[PDB]
Amino acid sequence: VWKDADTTLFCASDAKAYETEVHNVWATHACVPTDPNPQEIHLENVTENFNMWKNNMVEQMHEDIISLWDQSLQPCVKLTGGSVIKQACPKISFDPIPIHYCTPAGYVILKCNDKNFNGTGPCKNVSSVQCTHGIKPVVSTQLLLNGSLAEEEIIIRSENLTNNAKTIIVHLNKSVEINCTRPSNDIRKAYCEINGTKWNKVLKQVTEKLKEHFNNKTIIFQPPSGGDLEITMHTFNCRGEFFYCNTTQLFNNTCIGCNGTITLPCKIKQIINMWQGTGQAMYAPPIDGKINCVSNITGILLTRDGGANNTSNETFRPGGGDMRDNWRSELYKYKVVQIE
Ligand SMILES: CN1CCN(C(=O)N2CCC[C@H](C(=O)Nc3ccc(Cl)c(F)c3)C2)CC1
Ligand SMILES: *[C@@H]1O[C@H](CO)[C@@H](O)[C@H](O)[C@H]1NC(C)=O
Ligand SMILES: *[C@@H]1O[C@H](CO)[C@@H](O)[C@H](O)[C@H]1NC(C)=O
Ligand SMILES: *[C@@H]1O[C@H](CO)[C@@H](O)[C@H](O)[C@H]1NC(C)=O
Ligand SMILES: *[C@@H]1O[C@H](CO)[C@@H](O)[C@H](O)[C@H]1NC(C)=O
Ligand SMILES: *[C@@H]1O[C@H](CO)[C@@H](O)[C@H](O)[C@H]1NC(C)=O
Ligand SMILES: *[C@@H]1O[C@H](CO)[C@@H](O)[C@H](O)[C@H]1NC(C)=O
Ligand SMILES: *[C@@H]1O[C@H](CO)[C@@H](O)[C@H](O)[C@H]1NC(C)=O
Ligand SMILES: *[C@@H]1O[C@H](CO)[C@@H](O)[C@H](O)[C@H]1NC(C)=O
Ligand SMILES: *[C@@H]1O[C@H](CO)[C@@H](O)[C@H](O)[C@H]1NC(C)=O
Ligand SMILES: *[C@@H]1O[C@H](CO)[C@@H](O)[C@H](O)[C@H]1NC(C)=O
Ligand SMILES: *[C@@H]1O[C@H](CO)[C@@H](O)[C@H](O)[C@H]1NC(C)=O
Ligand SMILES: *[C@@H]1O[C@H](CO)[C@@H](O)[C@H](O)[C@H]1NC(C)=O
Ligand SMILES: [Cl-]
Ligand SMILES: [Cl-]
Ligand SMILES: [Cl-]
Repeated sequence: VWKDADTTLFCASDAKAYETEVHNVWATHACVPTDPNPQEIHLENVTENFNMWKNNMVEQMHEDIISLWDQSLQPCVKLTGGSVIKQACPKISFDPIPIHYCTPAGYVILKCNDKNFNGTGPCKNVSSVQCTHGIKPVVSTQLLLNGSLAEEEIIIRSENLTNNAKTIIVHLNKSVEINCTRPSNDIRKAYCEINGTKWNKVLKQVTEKLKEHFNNKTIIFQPPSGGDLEITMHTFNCRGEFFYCNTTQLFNNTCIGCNGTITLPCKIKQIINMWQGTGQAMYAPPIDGKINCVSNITGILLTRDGGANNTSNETFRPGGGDMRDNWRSELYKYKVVQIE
């Protein structure tokens, strides 16, 4: 017996001692070691309701990642609303590791094992756990990288598909590799390579799944309509450097003579509109040498256009900005309950 409840969670890592990587340091002092014997209990003939868009676990992970970045990626200057906070900005080692989220004594986490679960409503194959799985806290926009995959069909996640202000999260069932490099000695010029055949097959599957959700209206893809740069381009952190990569060849190279390698131009930016809170951070120029990260695109952040009620189309643009949807894309299958 149990009921929905919220409590202070704790985290669990496989952080290594002596390793200077920032996630390792943070998790070494802020998390416990992984449960070496983690036990799950299937609950026979139990249906439990979940809401991924209203889940306090999301906000707690968010607060954790804010604190991590606050202690690790210190910008040279931070213009944080009139304030000019100055400090050192040594180049650090940066590579996210999996974090587990665990309930204290008296509470438990319920986890949905429905292979079709969209994050909202009833779940029929429920199990009980003490900790989530290892979730890498990957900050990104437009594309979710290095996450899990849907176990069968592509899942569409939204708090309300008919409300165009509510973000759509696409959960892919087959990752697509994005391979990004800034070559060794424009020091801020970089680029990302993606397989065109794989990308366009995945995007065609995505449009047809979307067609299932919008009475077979024609699904159109377009790039963002205004933003700060962090939203209009695919923005991520690779080895401590902030990459901004133009993706109109992803959402506007129709191919729905193009089955080859897509190259997206990129810039490493020093001034950044932060995601942790409104304000500006200025870091230092990129490190010397080859800067490379090979990531899996495992989900997409989308926003549907409004005012197409009286049209036969629905146009979607890549989105992002609020990283709680990033954590939501992995925490969707979890919810905390107080055990009575
Ligand atoms: C709610 N809360 C308020 C303040 N916020 C904001 O004002 N934003 C507007 C400008 C862009 C912001 C962003 O996403 N920055 C970013 C920076 C680095 C990386 Cl690697 C990245 F992937 C993304 C979103 C955040 C949301
Ligand atoms: C429900 O999910 C659990 C967890 O993996 C597993 O036993 C199986 O996939 C499902 N059980 C049944 C009886 O289908
Ligand atoms: C990328 O995807 C492949 C296949 O889906 C998977 O085996 C691999 O673990 C993924 N890479 C990372 C870094 O998660
Ligand atoms: C992914 O899901 C789609 C459904 O939209 C399905 O047609 C496709 O076969 C799936 N791909 C894989 C690799 O399972
Ligand atoms: C998710 O599934 C529930 C129950 O099947 C349904 O009510 C809800 O509309 C679905 N959400 C989406 C976005 O498809
Ligand atoms: C979803 O959005 C539509 C459009 O604004 C609204 O009519 C509907 O009430 C919303 N659903 C819920 C559950 O609030
Ligand atoms: C990624 O891109 C670089 C530069 O084109 C290339 O050397 C490398 O082989 C590519 N693939 C991987 C897996 O790094
Ligand atoms: C992209 O994936 C397809 C299979 O979907 C494969 O035939 C092709 O070789 C891949 N691209 C490259 C550059 O190898
Ligand atoms: C969508 O189109 C398919 C064609 O494969 C058709 O069978 C189905 O009835 C249509 N459904 C809606 C909701 O438009
Ligand atoms: C991305 O590149 C295209 C040219 O291919 C350009 O029209 C567009 O303005 C670029 N995006 C941004 C945000 O500048
Ligand atoms: C892509 O959309 C942009 C608007 O951001 C526009 O500049 C361009 O014409 C479109 N691409 C193609 C290939 O038409
Ligand atoms: C994604 O995971 C790979 C494998 O560990 C890593 O090399 C890459 O840097 C990661 N990408 C990001 C953006 O963290
Ligand atoms: C568009 O239609 C949906 C329901 O089909 C409704 O909830 C929404 O308010 C409408 N928007 C406008 C601007 O008429
Ligand atoms: Cl423990
Ligand atoms: Cl404890
Ligand atoms: Cl933007």
